[PDB]
Amino acid sequence: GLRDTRPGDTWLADRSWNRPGWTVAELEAAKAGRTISVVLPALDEEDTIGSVIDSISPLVDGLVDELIVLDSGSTDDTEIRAVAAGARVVSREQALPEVPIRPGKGEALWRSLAASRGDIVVFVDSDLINPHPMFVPWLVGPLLTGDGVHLVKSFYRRPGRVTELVARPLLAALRPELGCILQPLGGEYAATRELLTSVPFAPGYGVEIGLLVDTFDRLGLDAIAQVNLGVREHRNRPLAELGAMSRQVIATLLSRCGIPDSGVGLTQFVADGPEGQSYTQHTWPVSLADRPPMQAIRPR
Amino acid sequence: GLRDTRPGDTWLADRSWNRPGWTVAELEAAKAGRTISVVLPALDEEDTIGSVIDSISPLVDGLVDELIVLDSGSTDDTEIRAVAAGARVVSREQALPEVPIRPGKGEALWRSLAASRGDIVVFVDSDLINPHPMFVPWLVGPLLTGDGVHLVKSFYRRPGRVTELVARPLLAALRPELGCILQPLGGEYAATRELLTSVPFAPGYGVEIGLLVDTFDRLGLDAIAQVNLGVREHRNRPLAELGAMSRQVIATLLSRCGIPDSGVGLTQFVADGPEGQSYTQHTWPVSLADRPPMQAIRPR
Repeated sequence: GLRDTRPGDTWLADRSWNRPGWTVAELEAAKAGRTISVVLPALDEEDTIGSVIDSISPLVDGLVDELIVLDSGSTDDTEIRAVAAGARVVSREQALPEVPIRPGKGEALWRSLAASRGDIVVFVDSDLINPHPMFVPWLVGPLLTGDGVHLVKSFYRRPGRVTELVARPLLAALRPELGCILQPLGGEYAATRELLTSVPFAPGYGVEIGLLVDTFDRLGLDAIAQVNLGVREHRNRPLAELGAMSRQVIATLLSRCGIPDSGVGLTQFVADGPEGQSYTQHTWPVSLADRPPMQAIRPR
Repeated sequence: GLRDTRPGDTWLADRSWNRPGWTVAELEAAKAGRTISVVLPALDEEDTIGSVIDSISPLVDGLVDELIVLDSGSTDDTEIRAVAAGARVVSREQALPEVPIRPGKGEALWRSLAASRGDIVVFVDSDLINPHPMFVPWLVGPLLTGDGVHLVKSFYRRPGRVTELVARPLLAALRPELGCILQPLGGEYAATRELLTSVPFAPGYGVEIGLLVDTFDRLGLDAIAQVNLGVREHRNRPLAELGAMSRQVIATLLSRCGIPDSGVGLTQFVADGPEGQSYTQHTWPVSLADRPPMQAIRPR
């Protein structure tokens, strides 16, 4: 099982595994009228985004029906670079003009539901480095092989601190059946539109874990598969942000578990100097505000 | 306040500060009949323990009435090295022979209450490197200057991952008034015996945060002071243990907050190789079992 795993392998809930034998052509044939959107959330990702798009471009009008970059207020060259590589770029405003924007990653993913039309939506972060072209096929695989899977999470080898110290231990504590999930915070995952538009979306960095727990709570572990992506490189998230990320993962998880979170942000005390003679006090915002199911806003 | 702080400085709850002007002699005079124990919990600390003891030895029979190493089942030379440096060594068994031993740090600190007699107890970890001789005087300071302080936590400049990503964000969420606590997990702190023997002790790595929250819940923030220790070096805790530590901090904190923790330990999935072709599954134990107030077991 986890003693012999090759990129593409699928772990189902009942501890059973599957090693896919389809070609991308064969996968495309298995769509059976269903459509697939790929969504790349992006915020100031000009160095890496073209490369990510390039790894997926070759599928467009084949396995992948549409490829969308959801631009979350970039001020660098993210937009023009994405267009040049052949992706459709949609801003937060364009995705859903009739709702004011809130900050954070979750907002962008939620808005991408309104911008996309695929019966299946695959999310891929636009800060991946050298992403394997099979990422998307591997993620859609368990969805097209009809066995009641609605959400496909990925796992991978880092060529993790908030995952290993915050998300996974808090899941053991509060949703222990989800202890089998190797990468609960991972930005590479696929789900059915029917699932995605039926659940609230957590704000900021709470989005991935929010979706995992909501899916589990509503459909059980059987609706969730995990796919080995193998080695996955990406850009380093800055170390300063990790406390804020942890705080938001906690807020989201507590809220899903029915535990009142204070809504008070993390105050970090940053030493001004090596002697620890003064500290700068930096309070990061945290949000308890989900977005409602997209079916409540822009229903199909 | 935190804009100009020198080792020794005390932050009280009402955001007020104090810069101590006493000599160690003057502090000793202020004891007014009260006694002071220093307790060094130790587990396989033969390289560092003599040095720690040496930093405190000069106070014994003066400010410090007794210095005890609580040996938690060392199999290296911790015991003989501590004796050679002039500390009294007490095993878990010797401290409280009539109660079976449970594993973990909290057990050792709890048992040290039975082994010690001081009206004030100061805890100092035996894996400090080059600890400043004033650590103990600085920690006892706010206790001897009678203003309703019962627990003195320290803060310091690291010359932190579970503190910064787990303990402090979870405190913001569940006990936001404790957001002002810079180092909630720190092993250097002092408290009155009346407090220490009146509260349950959390197991394993939950002990420090358990005491902080119990004190806050019972006596409010006014009973808690923080003292700047300045730069504090210690030995690196191995990286593999951090998930288990986080899991226990979570269990302890949830339990104090009235939230049912599943009691399921963290399962870590450790890649066997760089390709992520197999994973080793390692499940760390977690405990939900406090020890009762020592007053219920070996009352004074």
